[PDB]
Parts: sequence; C-alpha cells; structure tokens
Amino acid sequence: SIVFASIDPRSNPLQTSSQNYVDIPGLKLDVSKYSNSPCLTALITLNIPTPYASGNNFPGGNFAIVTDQGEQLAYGGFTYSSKIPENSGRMPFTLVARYSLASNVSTIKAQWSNIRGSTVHIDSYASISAVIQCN
Amino acid sequence: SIVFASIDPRSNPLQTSSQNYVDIPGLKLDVSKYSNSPCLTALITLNIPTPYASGNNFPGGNFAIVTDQGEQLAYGGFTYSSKIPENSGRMPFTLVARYSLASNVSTIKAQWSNIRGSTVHIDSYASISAVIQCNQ
Amino acid sequence: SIVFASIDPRSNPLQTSSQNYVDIPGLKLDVSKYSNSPCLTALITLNIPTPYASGNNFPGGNFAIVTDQGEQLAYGGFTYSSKIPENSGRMPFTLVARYSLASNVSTIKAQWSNIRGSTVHIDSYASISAVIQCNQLV
Amino acid sequence: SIVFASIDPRSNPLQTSSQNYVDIPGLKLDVSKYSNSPCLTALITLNIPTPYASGNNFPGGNFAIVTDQGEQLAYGGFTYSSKIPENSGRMPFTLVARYSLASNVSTIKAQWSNIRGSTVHIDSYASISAVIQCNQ
Amino acid sequence: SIVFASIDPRSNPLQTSSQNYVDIPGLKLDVSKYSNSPCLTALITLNIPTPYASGNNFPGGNFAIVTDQGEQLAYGGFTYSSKIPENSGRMPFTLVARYSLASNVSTIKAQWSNIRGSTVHIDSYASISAVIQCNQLV
Amino acid sequence: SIVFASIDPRSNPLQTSSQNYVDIPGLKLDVSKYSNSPCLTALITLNIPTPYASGNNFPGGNFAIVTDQGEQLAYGGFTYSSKIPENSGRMPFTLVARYSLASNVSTIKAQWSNIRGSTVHIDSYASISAVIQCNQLV
Ligand SMILES: CC(=O)N[C@@H]1[C@@H](O[C@@H]2O[C@H](CO)[C@H](O)[C@H](O[C@H]3O[C@H](CO)[C@H](O)[C@H](O)[C@H]3O)[C@H]2O[C@@H]2O[C@@H](C)[C@@H](O)[C@@H](O)[C@@H]2O)[C@H](O[C@@H]2O[C@@H](C)[C@@H](O)[C@@H](O)[C@@H]2O)[C@@H](CO)O[C@@H]1O
Ligand SMILES: CC(=O)N[C@@H]1[C@@H](O[C@@H]2O[C@H](CO)[C@H](O)[C@H](O[C@H]3O[C@H](CO)[C@H](O)[C@H](O)[C@H]3O)[C@H]2O[C@@H]2O[C@@H](C)[C@@H](O)[C@@H](O)[C@@H]2O)[C@H](O[C@@H]2O[C@@H](C)[C@@H](O)[C@@H](O)[C@@H]2O)[C@@H](CO)O[C@@H]1O
Ligand SMILES: CC(=O)N[C@@H]1[C@@H](O[C@@H]2O[C@H](CO)[C@H](O)[C@H](O[C@H]3O[C@H](CO)[C@H](O)[C@H](O)[C@H]3O)[C@H]2O[C@@H]2O[C@@H](C)[C@@H](O)[C@@H](O)[C@@H]2O)[C@H](O[C@@H]2O[C@@H](C)[C@@H](O)[C@@H](O)[C@@H]2O)[C@@H](CO)O[C@@H]1O
Ligand SMILES: CC(=O)N[C@@H]1[C@@H](O[C@@H]2O[C@H](CO)[C@H](O)[C@H](O[C@H]3O[C@H](CO)[C@H](O)[C@H](O)[C@H]3O)[C@H]2O[C@@H]2O[C@@H](C)[C@@H](O)[C@@H](O)[C@@H]2O)[C@H](O[C@@H]2O[C@@H](C)[C@@H](O)[C@@H](O)[C@@H]2O)[C@@H](CO)O[C@@H]1O
Ligand SMILES: CC(=O)N[C@@H]1[C@@H](O[C@@H]2O[C@H](CO)[C@H](O)[C@H](O[C@H]3O[C@H](CO)[C@H](O)[C@H](O)[C@H]3O)[C@H]2O[C@@H]2O[C@@H](C)[C@@H](O)[C@@H](O)[C@@H]2O)[C@H](O[C@@H]2O[C@@H](C)[C@@H](O)[C@@H](O)[C@@H]2O)[C@@H](CO)O[C@@H]1O
Ligand SMILES: CC(=O)N[C@@H]1[C@@H](O[C@@H]2O[C@H](CO)[C@H](O)[C@H](O[C@H]3O[C@H](CO)[C@H](O)[C@H](O)[C@H]3O)[C@H]2O[C@@H]2O[C@@H](C)[C@@H](O)[C@@H](O)[C@@H]2O)[C@H](O[C@@H]2O[C@@H](C)[C@@H](O)[C@@H](O)[C@@H]2O)[C@@H](CO)O[C@@H]1O
Repeated sequence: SIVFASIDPRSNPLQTSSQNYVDIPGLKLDVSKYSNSPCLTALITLNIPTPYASGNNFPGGNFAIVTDQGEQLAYGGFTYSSKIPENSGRMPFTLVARYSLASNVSTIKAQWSNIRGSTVHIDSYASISAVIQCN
Repeated sequence: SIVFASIDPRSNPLQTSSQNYVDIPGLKLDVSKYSNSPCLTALITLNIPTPYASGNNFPGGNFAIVTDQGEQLAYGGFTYSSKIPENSGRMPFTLVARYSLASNVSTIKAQWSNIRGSTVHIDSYASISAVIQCNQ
Repeated sequence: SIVFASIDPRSNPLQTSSQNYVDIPGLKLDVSKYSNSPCLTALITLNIPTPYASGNNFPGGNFAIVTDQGEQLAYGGFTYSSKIPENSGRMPFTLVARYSLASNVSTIKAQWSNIRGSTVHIDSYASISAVIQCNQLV
Repeated sequence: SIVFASIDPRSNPLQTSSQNYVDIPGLKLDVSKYSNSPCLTALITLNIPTPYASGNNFPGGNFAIVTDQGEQLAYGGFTYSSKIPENSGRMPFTLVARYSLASNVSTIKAQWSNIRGSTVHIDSYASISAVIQCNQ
Repeated sequence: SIVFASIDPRSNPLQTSSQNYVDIPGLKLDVSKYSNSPCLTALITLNIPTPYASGNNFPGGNFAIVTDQGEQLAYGGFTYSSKIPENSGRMPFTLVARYSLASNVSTIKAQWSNIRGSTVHIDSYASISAVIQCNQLV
Repeated sequence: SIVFASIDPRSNPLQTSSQNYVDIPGLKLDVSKYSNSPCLTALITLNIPTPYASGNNFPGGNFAIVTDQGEQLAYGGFTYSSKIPENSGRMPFTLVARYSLASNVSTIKAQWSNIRGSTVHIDSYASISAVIQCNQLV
C-alpha cells in the first residue's frame, strides 16, 4: 500500500532557524493502520524539491525522517558553495529511509534544522510518502 | 506493479525557454490498464538527475507531474545562486506525487518550464516511474 | 517487497578520484532470490543526499546504478557552477532505475566516478533500495 | 491474508434441535481489522467434515454463513435418504461464501439449524476460514 | 484477487438428465482480464452444498470444472448406496481445481451430468469461486 | 501464492484397509521454500470428491491433513447409514486446515484410514491445495 502527505505553503511560507531538528508542519505520514505489525516494512521518501537557505556563512539546510518516538531514520542536507550567496537558489532535496512497523509508531514525519546560523525555507510543494510491503 | 519510462537524449538534447509548462517528450507513463479503478493509487517519481539551465538572471528550471486532464499533481525546481553563473552546473532534481486512479486518466507525464527567461536543458538519462497499489 | 542497504561513513569517509565508474562499497542489493523471474520487476532508487566534490576545474561527481554484469541502468551527476568553488557545498542526489528480473542477475549496485579530475566524497547517510513487484497486480 | 478458526468438540460434543439458525460456538472470524474497506473482499469457507443428524423424519442439518448484522451470505445442508436411518452416518459438508468488506461488519460466523425436528451433531474437527484480497 | 459467482434457484430449480456434461447456468467465472498471463494461477472451488438426484438405479450426479476451450480441470460426484432411495437426500459436494492463466482462456465454469439415468437437481445456494495469485509471493 | 497437487488414479485405483493413518500417495505439498517464515500462513484444502468404502460394519473412511513433523492439522470422514450398504456410494469429502509456516515444516500432506474394518477407495480425481499469504495484507 501507499501512504502519502503533501504541503504547498505558498500563501504562508515555512522557515526555521533552529540548530536542532524541529517538525516541518504538515509533512507527516499516518501509519496507525500498520502499527504493531512485525511483518511489514515502510520504504519512506521525503521530497523537498525546492528549498533554499538564507545566511552569510555558507548557508544550507538539513532534513531528517523521524518517528513519533524520536527515532531518526535518515538525514542529509544541502549547502551553498559561497560564503554569502548572491541570492540563495533552490537546491532540490530527496531522502530515503526504511522502518520496521513492528513498533507502536503511528506517525513518521519530516524534520529540518539549519546550519551555521542559516534560515531554511519552504514555500512550495513538498511531499512525504511510503510504500508498505510484507517482509 | 511498476510502470516506467526513461529517456537519454545525448545525441539530440532537449531544451525549453517556455515560461509555461510543456511536455518533456518521452517522459510519459501509460496507466491505461489502471484507469477507472477507484481502488488503485499511483505513487509517481520524476527523476531528472542531471539538468542545467542557461541564462543571465539567476537561471533555473521548473518541473511538474501532470495528468492528461491537465491536473498538476506536483511541481518544483532548481535555481543557481549567482545572477550570471560562470558555467551552469548540473543540479539533480527529483519530484514525488500521488494519484488516485479512479478517473479516466490514462497518461501521467512530466512537464518543464523556464524561469526568469532561462533555457532549461536535459542531455542525459532521466526517468518517470510509478508504483501502483491497491488502496488497502 | 522491499530490499534496502544503507551506509553512513562518518567515521571513515569514502572518496574517489576514479574517472571510471567504481563500486560504492556497501551500496549493493542482493536480488538473487528474484533472479530468472519473467514475472518480477525492480524499481531501484539510489539516494546520496549529502555528497560533495573537491577540485579546481568545475568539480562534480557522477553516480550510476549497475548490475553484476556491468550493465548501466541509470546514471547522472552533480556539478558546481564555479571553476574553483570557495567551499564545495552539499548537492543532494537521487537516481531511479528499473530492471526486469527475467535475467540471471544477482546484484544491483551503486557506482560513482569523478569529473574533470575532481574527488567525490560521501561522509554521511546514503542508501540504495528497491521495490520488487509482480508485473500483474492481484 | 488469512483468517481462521477451528473447533474439535470431542469431550463436549455440540448439538442443536433449533428450527431457526443459531451460532455454532467457536466458528467465528473476527474481521474488525478489515471493516470499512470497500476495496477488500473475503472468500469464506465453512468446513464441517463429519456431522450427523438424528431423528425420525428424514433427518438432516442445515448450515449458514452470517454476518454480525444478520446477513445470511450462504446456506445449505445434508439429509439422509431413509425416514429413520439405520445409524445416522457422517455426511461431509462444506459451504463457500463471499463478502465485500465495505461495511462496518466485524464478525463472519457459522450457524446451524435442524430440519423436520432433527438434532444435528458435531463431535470432531470443523473450521471456518477466509481469504481476504484486494479487489484489484 | 477473488472472482465469484453464485446462484440460488429456489423458484426455478435446475435439473439435468444428460449423461454428457452440460453447463450449470450462472456458475461461471470471467477470467478475461487475467488471461494470457503466465505469471498468474487460479485456484478454483465449485461448491454445490445441497444437491440431490432422483432415479431408480443407484442415482447420483457428477460435476466438473472446465474452461471455455473445452478443458476439463477437475471432476467428481455423489451417488446413493440404495438402488431406489426412499427419498433421495442432500449430499453436499465440493470440487477444487487449479488453472494456469497462461492461455487465452476467457471463462472457467461448472458443468454437471447424470449417472444411470438419474435426474440431478439444484434448488438452493451454490457457488463457484477462484483465488488468483502471482506464482511469486512478493 | 498457490501450491497444488492432484491425482486421478483411474488405471490403478488406490485403497486402504489400515486402521492407522497412512499417506495418500501424490497428495503432498512442498512448502520448503516458505518454511521458517513466521510471517506466512497456509490455508490448506484437501478435496476428495468421489471416495467410497466397502465393508459390512457401517463402513466409511477417514482423512487427515498432516505435516512431515507429525502434526495432525485437521481430520474427518464419511460413513454410510446402513450396516451393509447395498452398493457403496460416492460420498464427497473436503477438509480445510491452517498452518503457520514459522516452523521448519517441509511438507503438508494427506493421509487416510479405514473405520470398523472397511476398505477405503479412490479411483478418480482428488487434490490438495494451499493459499499462502503474509499475515498482514498490503
Ligand atoms: C532571483 C531571486 O532570488 N529573486 C528574489 C525574489 O524571489 C523570487 O520572487 C518571485 C516573486 O516575485 C517568486 O516568488 C520566486 O519563487 C518562485 O519560483 C521558485 C522556483 O525557483 C519557487 O517555486 C517559489 O515557490 C516560487 O514562488 C522567487 O525566486 C525564488 O526564490 C528566491 C529566494 C531564489 O531562491 C530564486 O532563485 C528562486 O527562483 C524575492 O522575492 C521574495 O521572496 C519570494 C520567495 C517571495 O516570497 C516573494 O513574494 C518575495 O518578495 C526578492 C525579495 O526578497 O528578492 C529577489 O529578487
Ligand atoms: C565545465 C563546463 O561548463 N563545460 C562546458 C562544456 O560542457 C561539457 O562538455 C563535455 C564534452 O566536452 C561533456 O559533455 C560534459 O558533460 C558530461 O557530463 C555531464 C555531467 O557533469 C553529463 O553527464 C553530460 O550528459 C555529459 O556529456 C560537459 O559538462 C557538463 O555540462 C556543462 C553544461 C556543465 O553543466 C558542466 O558542469 C557539466 O559537467 C560545453 O560543451 C558543450 O555542452 C556540453 C553540454 C556538450 O553538449 C558538449 O558536446 C558541448 O561542446 C562547452 C561549450 O558549450 O562549454 C564549457 O566548456
Ligand atoms: C563551510 C565549509 O566548507 N566548512 C569546511 C569544513 O566542513 C565542515 O566541518 C564541520 C565540522 O567542523 C562539519 O563536519 C560540517 O559537515 C556537517 O554538515 C554536513 C551537512 O552540511 C554533513 O551533515 C556532515 O556529515 C556534517 O559533519 C562540514 O561542512 C560540510 O562539509 C563541507 C565540505 C561543505 O560541504 C559544507 O557546506 C558542509 O556544511 C571542513 O572540515 C573538514 O571536513 C569536514 C567534512 C569534516 O570531515 C571535518 O571534520 C573536517 O575538519 C574544513 C576543513 O577541511 O574546511 C571548511 O572549514
Ligand atoms: C456404527 C455406529 O453408529 N456406532 C455407534 C457409536 O458411535 C461410534 O462410537 C465410537 C466410539 O466407540 C466413535 O465415537 C465413532 O465416532 C468416531 O468416528 C467418527 C467418524 O466416523 C467421528 O470422527 C467421531 O468424531 C469419532 O469419535 C462413533 O461412530 C460414528 O458416529 C455414529 C453416530 C455414526 O455416524 C458412525 O458411522 C460414526 O463412525 C455410538 O457411540 C456413542 O456415540 C458416539 C458418537 C460417541 O459419542 C460415543 O462415545 C458414544 O458411545 C454407540 C452408542 O450410541 O452406538 C453405535 O455403536
Ligand atoms: C423428506 C422429503 O424428501 N421431502 C419431500 C419434499 O421435499 C421437501 O419439500 C419442502 C417443501 O417446502 C422443502 O422444499 C424441502 O427442501 C428444503 O430443504 C433442503 C435442505 O434439506 C434444501 O435447502 C431445499 O432447497 C429446501 O427447499 C424438501 O426436502 C428436501 O428435498 C428432498 C428432495 C429431500 O432431499 C429432503 O431430504 C430435503 O430436505 C417434496 O417436495 C417437493 O420437492 C421439493 C424439493 C420442493 O421442490 C417442493 O416444492 C416440492 O413440493 C415432496 C414432493 O415431491 O416429497 C417429499 O415430501
Ligand atoms: C463394473 C464397473 O467397473 N462398473 C462401474 C460402476 O461400479 C459398479 O457400480 C454399481 C452401481 O450399481 C455397483 O455399485 C457395483 O458394485 C456392486 O455390484 C458388483 C457386481 O455388479 C459387486 O457385487 C460389488 O461388490 C457391489 O458393491 C460397482 O462395481 C464395483 O466397483 C467398480 C468401481 C469396480 O471396482 C467393479 O469391479 C466393482 O464390482 C461405477 O459406479 C461407481 O462406483 C461404485 C463403486 C458406486 O460408488 C457407484 O455408485 C458409482 O457410480 C461407474 C462409475 O464410476 O463406472 C462403472 O459403471
């Protein structure tokens, strides 16, 4: 089966300047129906196709896939190659993780954090999805 | 099940300077066999791993996944951080969408468009794919 | 079904300055159990979310998904837009391939190579994965 | 997926002389996990391999597969050919039904009833089972 | 997937006195969508829980599962143990077959025939069903 | 997936006069590729549509589904309603069992036995089959 959530925060953009991972509003999968199933696995893709980060010390952004128990399943990020980008551009980002649905976890969600004091931004379509299969 | 299509236009590269989304030829999924199936869902991934864009006003490129009915399921894009890039580099791009196959849609395809008067280019492998599953 | 392999080489980072595609160690899928099956297909995703490349001639890195017979199923790469990047940044990379499991193939793996004498680097989480399906959905 | 329940009432045999269908205790399937799923169907098999019936007017027994909401999905039965059987023999019985899981039904279960005043008996292995599949 | 058909011919009971197999109307499965599919197999169950047969020479009935291309996949039947049953009773009957869906088969259906000049009867619920699966479980 | 075996012993009919269960040759399922799999379950149907039994003390026959590791999963049987049947009629028989494939089970198979000194006979089509599924459907 497929589980999927998307956002498209054009009218009210998202941002963070947190050094620690915080939730991206709306980018959460409800896996309730599949909880406590030791024979199922989720293959999870976080798709942030159009982020950017503002700042003046080689800015960038980090993303993670995290369970509701705080288990970080995967992480990665983008950064620019100049200390002060002229106009920080859009650096497409995708991240893939897996999770055994044996546990009571009912939500798998996206988080983000900054780097070197940046502010990370999302103002357009992004998604999180999973394919759930028998082991 | 899996549906899949790819291109590799090395010998005849693709380009667009269209401000409006237009088809990327060859990046189309035929989901005819699954149309009119309210119990099926497609999870669609557009993979353009090596695009670039030329131009002199912070060039970049936009991509979308669209149905044959004109439904835009997903969109996004890349851009450079310099007004006039020294040599516009390759900025990998992936986009993930979903579609309920309840409708009569028979084609799910990739589109592209420019930004700020750029020209977008593909000269190498790219793909569009879907996983089709029963809703439960 | 799902097949999955990840690496996270923080403590011992990986690098290559190979102009030819070479294996990324640890990013290999065993599909032996599914070989010689007209009836199955694999959708393979290589996810290198945080690579970079060092160099002074528009550096970058290339990646491929390949079979154990050396067949290149997919390829692509990233490059910087400056000749000598001030500090080569992280350029997320994903690649998607398909393989009919009709043949006698046993492994699907990731490879990488450099460009214009660069050195490509991975020092953090990366994965390769596949969804394997029957061509008939029942 | 498979759902299954069995009984083996050797020490405490089961019997009914009920003219109306009543439950066979223990031959019930919990399908709660699948309720409200318009894209799932259950194929249900009731297997009573060794029943008999006693009585004096062409005895026999009837069986049904029913939901918790009282819907009878299938029915059938066995009877003897003689008015008062010399010694009521074992007459194997199987019944197959189908049920869409679109509704809120939580239980699919077996029932039995008599015919012409008989008493129906089970004193050994019997089962109810279902295969649950996506419609597509 | 599941394919299923049932009848319940209470008002207009079905009967046959034919020694050769003839179709039981209404007990047919459309497998058109699955045909020409070497990767798929059907497991077919014919359930006739309440038949009887009338006659005066050890009556009974036979049933088969067959394809639209004339192929007999399974057969069997019931008979009574008395030459002239006092009142021919109900003798439950089930039959299970398998079929590869590699061929251009459109339909899998039930047939019946008599024995020793009997008349076979169905006047209540009966069904034919199949579970269709990939030969590979992924 | 589906596993299936059938026999059609017209030319050399099978019989048993054994009070103890013995294997019915040819009615065995190989589940070895699915064994040691706690996430898989088999639903097993034994279909003997046309058996009979000879004898003079209320004859009949018993059938069981069993594993190679001596587990009797299901059993049942038919009997006639007369001490000395005028002519041993055909009494259709089906039996359905379940098995978790978590164990090192290699085989699931049919057995038969007599009752009260009878001889049980099979001279036509019979089958044993299983549907194998993951415990959780997706
Ligand atoms: C080249 C550049 O940096 N431009 C800045 C302005 O941003 C652009 O503003 C326009 C609207 O005038 C538009 O919003 C652009 O984004 C759109 O396209 C991208 C894809 O490239 C995404 O799909 C967005 O969701 C779309 O809205 C936007 O440019 C994009 O963002 C900037 C930050 C760069 O990454 C650029 O390469 C991108 O193409 C900017 O406008 C302000 O910020 C934007 C995001 C929006 O909120 C506007 O309403 C704001 O005024 C401006 C002022 O800060 O500065 C530059 O000109
Ligand atoms: C550094 C740079 O910008 N170089 C320009 C030339 O492009 C390079 O040309 C070589 C052949 O001489 C080769 O085609 C390079 O691309 C190959 O590698 C990329 C991955 O990096 C892809 O896999 C391509 O499909 C491969 O062919 C090419 O560099 C790449 O493209 C440029 C646009 C940058 O994005 C760079 O970072 C990339 O590495 C360019 O050559 C002309 O354009 C290319 C695309 C090709 O059509 C050549 O045949 C053309 O001559 C040249 C003139 O336009 O300008 C620069 O030197
Ligand atoms: C801005 C820059 O290029 N800095 C260089 C140093 O790299 C940074 O070092 C810190 C630790 O001091 C940290 O390792 C940074 O990476 C972390 O963040 C990225 C995501 O951005 C990944 O998640 C990593 O796994 C994390 O560890 C690292 O910066 C990152 O890498 C460089 C190459 C750029 O791509 C930058 O934009 C990234 O943010 C660098 O340190 C040395 O190299 C790093 C990779 C690490 O191995 C350190 O232990 C090394 O000392 C330094 C010396 O070469 O040069 C710059 O200062
Ligand atoms: C031939 C006959 O009718 N026998 C009667 C007795 O029943 C048999 O008793 C033995 C024990 O001595 C045994 O229970 C028999 O059943 C076993 O085999 C059948 C399969 O044929 C089932 O698997 C049962 O679960 C098994 O236990 C039983 O015969 C069977 O039942 C009768 C009604 C007929 O259908 C016959 O053909 C069957 O083979 C009977 O014993 C009493 O009733 C049985 C059911 C049991 O409760 C015993 O404990 C009781 O003593 C006896 C007295 O009423 O009368 C006959 O002898
Ligand atoms: C004991 C016997 O043989 N009775 C004969 C009559 O048949 C019974 O008639 C009633 C009338 O409402 C009823 O139809 C009985 O069948 C019902 O129960 C069985 C299960 O046992 C099935 O589910 C049927 O679908 C139900 O309708 C019926 O008895 C059954 O059939 C006979 C042939 C035997 O097998 C018996 O053991 C069964 O229980 C018979 O009535 C006529 O025939 C029946 C089938 C029906 O068509 C009636 O409309 C007819 O009048 C009567 C005259 O031939 O002869 C006996 O009394
Ligand atoms: C000769 C032959 O093979 N005939 C087949 C049918 O079997 C015979 O069926 C009649 C039906 O009235 C009867 O049941 C026969 O057995 C009895 O009478 C014979 C002498 O005629 C002997 O005295 C037996 O001891 C009696 O029980 C029966 O023949 C026996 O079985 C067959 C299968 C051979 O093994 C044969 O050598 C035996 O003599 C057969 O009928 C079907 O099977 C029988 C056992 C019974 O269940 C019937 O109800 C069945 O319809 C038929 C269809 O299979 O094929 C031939 O006609």
